[PDB]
Amino acid sequence: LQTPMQTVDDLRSVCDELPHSLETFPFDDETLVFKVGYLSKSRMYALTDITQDPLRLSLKVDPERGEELRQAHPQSIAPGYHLNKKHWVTVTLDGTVPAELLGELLRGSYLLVTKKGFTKAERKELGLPDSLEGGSHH
Repeated sequence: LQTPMQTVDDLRSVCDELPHSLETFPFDDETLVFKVGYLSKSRMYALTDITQDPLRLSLKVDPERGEELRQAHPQSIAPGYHLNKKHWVTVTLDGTVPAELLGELLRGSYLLVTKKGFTKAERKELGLPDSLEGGSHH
């Protein structure tokens, strides 16, 4: 099922299922970074500072959709914190944005990165998928 998308454990649970995903802490702080790709070439798709409660989740979004999201949830979705605000938003994980939407945005950020950061040949070699399974049924 849908986790509540409110803890690091919730985020791990989603990212652990995504092919070639890797956790690191490349800063000096407690910023957990999820990257996708080869061990010699991996690209960030989600970040959160694990010492903050509630967590803040940064992720990549199509610019148009980021604009919509920020208008639909202005108190909970901000331009990406210390990130390229053309492509990143930061979502407060306090229960104010539906878990199912959050899950999909997290999977979406991963997909976008595989599309933008890797070529068709790369995605074939490594085996990065065109779409993701384990969408929930309605």
